[PDB]
Amino acid sequence: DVAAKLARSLASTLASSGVFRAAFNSRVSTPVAVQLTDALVQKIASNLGLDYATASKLRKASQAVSKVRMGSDTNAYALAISSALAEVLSSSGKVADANINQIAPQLASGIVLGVSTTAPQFGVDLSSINVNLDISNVARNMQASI
Repeated sequence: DVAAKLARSLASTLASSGVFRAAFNSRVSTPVAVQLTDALVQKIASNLGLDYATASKLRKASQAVSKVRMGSDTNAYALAISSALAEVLSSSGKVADANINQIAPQLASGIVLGVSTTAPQFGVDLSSINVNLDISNVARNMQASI
């Protein structure tokens, strides 16, 4: 399915992002990871211009993150978030084979930007990362993943 392809490629791309790895890793506590994901899905909806109903379903990513055990690696969080988002977007008619190559990098870029605009609310320091460059790299990393 498109959802499986989208989830797998997005997860690999997120795990390659310096911003994403700084926020989601073996040290983040679950309450923080969930609250960060809550804030993040609001940015995803704005960064992708999603309608109100689909936007409401994005919170499934927060529920998925809540089930990840603390101490799990970046890729565990990437997979939890990506599977939830891919399922929502496919089941809501926002992605198909005809446009997955467009949606996938747009979604990954919107997530990296969203994390960069929310992680400092939880004390995550991104000062050592060029966020502009990390977003710039999403396309090449997605090519590698997809």
